[PDB]
Amino acid sequence: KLKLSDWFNPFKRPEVVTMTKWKAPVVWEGTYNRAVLDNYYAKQKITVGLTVFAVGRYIEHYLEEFLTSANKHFMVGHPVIFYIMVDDVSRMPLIELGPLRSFKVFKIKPEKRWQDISMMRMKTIGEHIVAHIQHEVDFLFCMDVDQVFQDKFGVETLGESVAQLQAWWYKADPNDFTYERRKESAAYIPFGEGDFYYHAAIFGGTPTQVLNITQECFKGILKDKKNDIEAQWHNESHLNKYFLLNKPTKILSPEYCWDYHIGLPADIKLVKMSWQTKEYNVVRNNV
Amino acid sequence: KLKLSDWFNPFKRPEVVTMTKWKAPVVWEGTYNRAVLDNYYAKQKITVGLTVFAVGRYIEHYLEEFLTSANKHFMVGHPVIFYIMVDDVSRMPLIELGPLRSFKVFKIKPEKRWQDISMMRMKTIGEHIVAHIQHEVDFLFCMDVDQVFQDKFGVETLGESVAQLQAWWYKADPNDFTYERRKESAAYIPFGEGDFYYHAAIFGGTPTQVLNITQECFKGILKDKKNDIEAQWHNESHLNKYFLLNKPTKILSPEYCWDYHIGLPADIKLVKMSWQTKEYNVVRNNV
Ligand SMILES: CC(=O)N[C@@H]1[C@@H](O)[C@H](O[C@@H]2O[C@H](CO)[C@H](O)[C@H](O)[C@H]2O)[C@@H](CO)O[C@H]1O
Ligand SMILES: CC(=O)N[C@@H]1[C@@H](O)[C@H](O[C@@H]2O[C@H](CO)[C@H](O)[C@H](O)[C@H]2O)[C@@H](CO)O[C@H]1O
Ligand SMILES: O=c1ccn([C@@H]2O[C@H](COP(=O)(O)OP(=O)(O)O)[C@@H](O)[C@H]2O)c(=O)[nH]1
Ligand SMILES: O=c1ccn([C@@H]2O[C@H](COP(=O)(O)OP(=O)(O)O)[C@@H](O)[C@H]2O)c(=O)[nH]1
Ligand SMILES: [Mn+2]
Ligand SMILES: [Mn+2]
Repeated sequence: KLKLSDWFNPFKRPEVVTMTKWKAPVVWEGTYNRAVLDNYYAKQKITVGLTVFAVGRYIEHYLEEFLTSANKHFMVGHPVIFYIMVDDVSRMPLIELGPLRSFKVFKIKPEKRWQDISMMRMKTIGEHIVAHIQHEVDFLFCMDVDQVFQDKFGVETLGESVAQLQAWWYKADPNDFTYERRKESAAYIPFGEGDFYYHAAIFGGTPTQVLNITQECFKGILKDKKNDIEAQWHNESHLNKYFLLNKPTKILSPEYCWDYHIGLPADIKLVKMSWQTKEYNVVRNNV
Repeated sequence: KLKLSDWFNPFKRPEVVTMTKWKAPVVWEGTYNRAVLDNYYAKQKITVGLTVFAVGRYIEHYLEEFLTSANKHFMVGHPVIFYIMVDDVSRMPLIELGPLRSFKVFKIKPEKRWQDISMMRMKTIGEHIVAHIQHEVDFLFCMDVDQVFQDKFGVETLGESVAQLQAWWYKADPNDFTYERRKESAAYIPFGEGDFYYHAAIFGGTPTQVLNITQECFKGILKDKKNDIEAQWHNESHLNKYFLLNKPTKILSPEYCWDYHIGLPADIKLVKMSWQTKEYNVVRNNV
């Protein structure tokens, strides 16, 4: 049986938060023993899934860069399936995949508002988990397309439910977090509450956990609609409320999703994934 | 450990050849216990590969029908990877895949002669086995594109080296077989020799065996080129020579690759795959 101490050493990064009050690890560069985990998971013969949505001009701007870097860096040494959700398969970029990568593509309906395109992902991911993903993989990650893998993103990131620290807020106090603060929203988090500010651009877990994450978020999204309210940061608002009520068993450091517009401070030792520069004028078709 | 008698009962089909003189089974409808094999192989967590080439007009004519039918019928209930080799990846038709199916596509060089397009597959298959396929699957089939799955083609077909009985010749006397009969060819088989006439449209096995099948065949092809000779039926002449020397551990009946131009006689109880009708005038550009 795998124990935390087998692979995780918090003392290697004493200058950062490495453990939660519910005893979940926060995975920083230097703290993980990947060789130990690679072996353990190889014996279990795991497969890892990754979902990514590209609707509209997100395809031309981000899909190729995301997939090319994911092929190179994501869960290397283990079978991986990329689940690619696009509104137009004819614009799908043509890329060669390396050993232990395969893919499958689904044509989805494009929603009118980008806000709904972004939020409907929660419904769609859940449907695919029930239909097929639960039968195909042991762990799943669900990611935004507007980012690029920069270095190895491996088995150290795997857990039951996995959350990402948003790069701009990891050192901030909870009362400074851009949580949804309107009590009328299902995503509401009161001042005086909250552990961390999680980024919606990366989350994961077992198919069971990810289905619950996505079902609960989508229920909140739908309730808000009935109450004529839309959460400030959409999925992220709902995701943060979810991870407040149901604590993640693993958190990833901002090294796993870093914004270079911040610069590069001392705490960030080796970037695994970086944000693409925002291009809303082009890639979005409404305010 | 799996035994032949666990899943194979020759006495269900007494009117046809069910065993070879080297004690390999000839798999006919009614002889196999798929439920037993499905459970055995699921406990082993096997993955099955399938290679398919479509170069030139073979893409528009055959590829979509091949893949749609393969998704539906090939190794159902087990993870499958379709390996798709095309000269024009933009012409590759995209279909939705069901549970436990995924794929990956490779752009290949189109050879000038259709004879070399066909024969080069041996070299190309071998390269992919070494590069990735050996790490990805437990068993591999290699198939022509100009055919379509008609019913379940499952784990009853798996084995170390697997050969297909050519539908027109299965009852024929070996000295009527269209073996290469010129002693100058590497594919030469004399009169007085031969067990069966195997079809080049389907062959399989473990990546180790398939590599040896394809390397040996390609060496014969290249030797012939140095001697200014081309084997009468190309890959198939060489494949027949190979299986004479290195006997298949499993043979599939003509039910697994049936030509409806023959009609449907009593022996063919359930067709798993049918030949597409020959359209050489349109799909081939030389000789
Ligand atoms: C300190 C500060 O305000 N920094 C902001 C970033 O928060 C902002 O990133 C956006 O953050 C929201 C949640 O607040 C959400 O995660 C968005 O996806 C993300 O883009 C950034 C945008 O460029 O600007 C900084 O000034
Ligand atoms: C008995 C007889 O002559 N049958 C032929 C078939 O052999 C022939 O099929 C072709 O056979 C060659 C090997 O001889 C090779 O396998 C080809 O791939 C295959 O198409 C068929 C052609 O339609 O005609 C029959 O008459
Ligand atoms: O019109 C859209 C809007 C969003 N998305 C998907 O939803 C994700 C989240 O949207 P976005 O990245 O724009 O939100 P942000 O991170 O910028 O806040 C994107 O990465 C895309 O995968 C999309 O495909 N088309
Ligand atoms: O011009 C060609 C010739 C052949 N092939 C591939 O090679 C296989 C063997 O050729 P073919 O089926 O025409 O041989 P046959 O079975 O008719 O004798 C085909 O099924 C294709 O997969 C191809 O893609 N383009
Ligand atoms: Mn994003
Ligand atoms: Mn053929």
